[PDB]
Parts: sequence; C-alpha cells; structure tokens
Amino acid sequence: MRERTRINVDASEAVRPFNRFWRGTGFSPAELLLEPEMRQMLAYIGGLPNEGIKFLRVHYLYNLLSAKGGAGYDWSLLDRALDVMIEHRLKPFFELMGNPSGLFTDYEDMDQVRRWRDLVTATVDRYGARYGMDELRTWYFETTNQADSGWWTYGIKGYTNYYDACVAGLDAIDPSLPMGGPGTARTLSPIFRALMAHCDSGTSCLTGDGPPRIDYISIHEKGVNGSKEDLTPKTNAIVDRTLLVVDYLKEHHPRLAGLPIVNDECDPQLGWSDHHSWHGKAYYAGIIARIIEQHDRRIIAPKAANFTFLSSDHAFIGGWSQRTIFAYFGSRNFTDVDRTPPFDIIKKPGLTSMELLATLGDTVCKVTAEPPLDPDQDGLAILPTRLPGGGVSISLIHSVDAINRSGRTAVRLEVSGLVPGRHAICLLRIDEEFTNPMEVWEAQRDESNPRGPFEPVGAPPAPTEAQFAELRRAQEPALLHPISVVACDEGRISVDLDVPLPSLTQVLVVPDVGVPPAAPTGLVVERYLGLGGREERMLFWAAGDISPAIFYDVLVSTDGGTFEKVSSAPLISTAFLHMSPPEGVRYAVCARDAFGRRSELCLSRS
Ligand SMILES: Cc1cc(=O)oc2cc(O[C@@H]3O[C@@H](C(=O)O)[C@@H](O)[C@H](O)[C@H]3O)ccc12
Ligand SMILES: Cc1cc(=O)oc2cc(O[C@@H]3O[C@@H](C(=O)O)[C@@H](O)[C@H](O)[C@H]3O)ccc12
Repeated sequence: MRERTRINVDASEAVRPFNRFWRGTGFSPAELLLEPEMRQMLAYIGGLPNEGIKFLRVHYLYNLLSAKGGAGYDWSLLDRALDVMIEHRLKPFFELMGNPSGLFTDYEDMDQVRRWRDLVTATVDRYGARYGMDELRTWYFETTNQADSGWWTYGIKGYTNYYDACVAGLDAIDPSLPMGGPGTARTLSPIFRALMAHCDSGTSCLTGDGPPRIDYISIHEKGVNGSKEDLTPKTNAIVDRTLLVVDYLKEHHPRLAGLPIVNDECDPQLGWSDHHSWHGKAYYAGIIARIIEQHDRRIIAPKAANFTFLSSDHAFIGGWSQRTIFAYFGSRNFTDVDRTPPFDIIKKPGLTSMELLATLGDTVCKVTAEPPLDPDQDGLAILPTRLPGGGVSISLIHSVDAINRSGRTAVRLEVSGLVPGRHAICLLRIDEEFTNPMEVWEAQRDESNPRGPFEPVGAPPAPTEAQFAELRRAQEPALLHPISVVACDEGRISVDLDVPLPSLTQVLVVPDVGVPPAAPTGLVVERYLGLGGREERMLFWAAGDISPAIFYDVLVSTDGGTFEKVSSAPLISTAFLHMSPPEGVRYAVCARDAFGRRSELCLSRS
C-alpha cells in the first residue's frame, strides 16, 4: 500500500538513546549444552558484532546437578555447561530451575525451602569463585519457567516460598545479583498476580521482614497460538498485552510499575517444533525486526513502560521449518566427535536478522519520510541510529503479519548531517534473493535421484560437499551491491533501494578513520565431522575492536605455502565453518574495513 517513499535520516540530530534490547536467545533442555552440535552453534551465536547475542536462557540448568549423599552435589555437568557459554562470550539468563536427583517434592515444607536457598547460595558461591564475581554480577537470575502451566503442584504458596528462597539464596553471597520473575506464559495468570502481590505487600517466609526484592518483571508474550496450521502472528498484540500488564501494575501495585519489564520468550508463534516453513525464510527476519520496532516505537520511545529486554527462544536444534536458528542435517532428532553422529548446520534467518540488527548504534536520529511512514498499516518501518565515531546504521524493515503477502516498494534513502569526508555505504539484505539458503537448497537437485532419473527433485536431505559450499555462501548476510565509497563534502549520501515484502535491509554509512582496521584476536579452531564423515574445522575469534562495518576473510596455507582465501562471502560475524582442510592446514583471519583495507596483521593458528 505505498509506491515510493523518500526517507531522510539526519545524523546531526539526536532524538534519544537507543538500546539493542533483544540480544538474547534460549532453548531447552540444558543437556544440549553438552552436545557437540550446540558447541559449534555457540561459536556462531557468540560471534555477532558487538555482542549481538549476549544472553542464553536455558531451561533446567539444575537437572544437570545430582545429589552426592551429604550436603552437596556433583557439579561437573553444570560446570561444563556454564564453561561453554563463558568461553563463547555468552552469559546465562539463569533460570533457577530444575530438580537435582528429584530431591525437591514440596515447597511448603520449610526444610526443603531452606535446602533450595542453600542450593542457590552454593551456585553463586561456586561460579563466583570459578569465573570471578565481576562475571557473576553481569548475569541475571530468574524464577523457574512458567509455573502457570505444569508447575509440578506446589501451589501459589509453594511458588511464593520458592521465590523467597531464590532471593535469600542470592542475598547470602551478594544482594546485587539481579533477581526477577515470574516468567509466566499466560497474561495476568494467578501465579503472576500472586507474585506481584507477594513482592508488593507480602513478607518473606525466610526473613520475616518485608517482601522479597524483585529487580525486574518477566513474562512471555508470543504472536499467535501453537498449531499445525500456519496461523498468522499478531505482532502488535504482543505489545498490547505487555501494556495491559503494565496497566495492571500501575493500578494495583504502583510501587512495582516502573521496574524493568522483560519479555523472556518473545516468538511469533508458540510451539518451536511444529513445521512452519517461514522460519527458514525472510519472513522470519522481517517479523523479528518488526516486533522489535513495535516495542521501540510503542513502548520505549513514549516511555509507556521501562521495557528492558526481549529474548527470542529460537536456539533449539532442528530443521528448516522449526523455530531454530540453524537447519540441522544429520541422523539425530532432538524433538569426542568421532563417537557421535556427524552433522552439518546451516544458518537461518532467525540468526542473520540478529547479525544485521547487532550493527545498530547507540542514538536514534531524526527521520522524515514522504509520505510519512505508517508501519502498523503498511509494513514499512525504520530503526535509524548514529554510530559512535560518526556515521549511521539503519535497519529498513518491510514486514507484515500475513505470511502469504508479497510485493515491493521503492525507497530513496538520504542521509544528511554527516561529518564531511569520505564515507562508505554498505547495504546488507535478507530477502528471497539474498541471504537465502533455504531457497538455494530447494533449487538444488537431489543427486540421490529418489524418484529415479526422469523426475528430478530438489531439497536434498544429504547435500553433496559442493551443495553445502553453495549453502554456506548463501547463508551469510549478503551485500545487496558492492560497497561504494562516496566523497561527501556536503555530509549527504543517497541511494535507491528496491524493497521487497518481506525483507530486512541494513544500511551502514561509515567514516574513513584513516588507518586499516585492527586485526582479529583469539582464534580457536576445532575439529568436527560433517555428513558422510567429511573433515571440518569450526573457527571462532573476536573482533580487534568495536569499529563498524568490518568484514572477515578466512585464509588457508598448506603446509607453508602462501595463504589463499577460503571464505566465500565476507563475514560480519567472527565465526566460520571450513570443509575439507588440506594436510598440515594453517588458518589465518583478516579484517577488512569498508574502504577495502586489510588489517596489517592477520590472526593465525590451527
Ligand atoms: C533480565 C534483565 C533484567 C534487567 O533489568 O535488565 C536486563 C538487561 C539485559 O541486557 C543489558 O541491557 C542493557 C542494560 O541493562 O544496560 C544493555 O546496555 C546491556 O549491555 C545489556 O547487558 C538483559 C537482561 C535483563
Ligand atoms: C503448556 C503451555 C500452556 C500455556 O498456556 O502456555 C505455554 C507457554 C510455553 O512457553 C514456551 O513455549 C515453547 C514453545 O513456544 O515452543 C518454548 O519456546 C519454551 O521452551 C517454553 O517456555 C510453553 C508451554 C505452555
């Protein structure tokens, strides 16, 4: 419902601060953290620009513990699970949840309540020692998930004592460790209302002296109900129900109403493992961004509430059509790598969309559009930000709730108010033609000829090595056009964009700092086996600094010969899966800025 829009973004005019408030994902159960598939996934998840994903919300961490007869527990599985997060620069959004060796049966029994308190205290004590208390203090702790679905039994009172025990457990070591909840699934459920009453008036069953503290309020609100049918996400209703909850707090518990509000599981549709094919396509990138933009425009900007964090729950392991950030190819079903079944994973739009969004800056700029933008009616939305050091990062979102709608509009994008001097314009796109590995896969001929030679089919369930190389080129956030460098003496740039429905476009306009970018650091190389037992190496590294619009190449030397490039697309994330390394392989990673300059140093190892 629009043909051409002229959009002017004025980088010289700051409107308000901008936070990237969506930098989280999650999955269940905690045991996946011990599997090699998840280990590989965490390299991609921890490699987004500027901590583009920072928190993992993993269910049933305490099922990793078991009672060692006595006071304590065998911590060794939990240690491995937390260590993999920390090692990939991820932090737990730590749900105090699970039941070590089934020991907990009754939260009204005050000896159990006290034992739970002691478990929480022991957790904080151990991990504060293992990683440092500075690390611990960057975490968030949460109540056990739902509790308004299959909360074993325990009741409202059990729940409220459980909360008390969590809070007293953290307070024994450090009261500044943030605690919140209830992480309820249904809007204004009994559990939710009860915890709010308890934390407002109400008194802790372990102290006896006022309500237990609450540092944030968390709920799950999702776009549409679980179904085998492709029901249509209602994205604006997520914000409507969140504001309803806030209204409930303003009326009934005004002392809590200004607290940080968290949607700890914000997905377009309930039921991750149902098959909804749009999870593999640009629709999902569009819709994640659309949900984000609605929260920014309707909650944060007018200050209707202190909305602080939105976590997706899309790091489950599964196929193209499930709510997963990778498509898993291999023999395992989740609904030493020489022991376990080999596998390949391909990035999907749930992750690439977050790669693009991770590039956003820290300040909202003024934007004017003609005709004026009306995202709730026609689907064209914008997140226009200024980067530290100058320049802009703009997300242009063309997304509607309906899955089955296509089309395109024209945008003339103008950016003014830049500091004069050269700038580079980088255009990244997720749509049907770009960053589109599922489309590529569907068009690949299945060489196993499962319907015989006269009926070729696509979508090979076991792609060839060459097919996988084609998918891995397509899986990376793609340049819509080659980067252009503009000598903008007037501090203006402009560009024409063809904007499909659905699509996500990231426009980066970055100044020339005058020197090559900083070299990458901390290169880790690990062995995996791909489908058919093919040798593979996963590379993970860190950016040399916080510069915008940095792209990485991966090179290979054998066994001393000069380095040749082995990455296909320029990488914006600090992770790369390499297939079939030669003998005596040495890896090197180079950073490239948008002006074509290579980091003077490459980072080596193997
Ligand atoms: C769960 C939760 C509660 C809360 O009050 O704040 C959070 C902040 C979270 O991310 C931080 O959000 C911004 C901030 O609080 O300053 C960002 O600027 C931080 O970098 C980020 O860690 C994640 C989870 C929560
Ligand atoms: C059973 C159930 C009832 C309900 O009213 O709401 C729910 C919300 C739920 O939230 C999340 O849903 C899952 C999903 O959407 O597939 C997962 O994303 C999360 O693990 C779960 O916490 C899970 C179960 C229920």
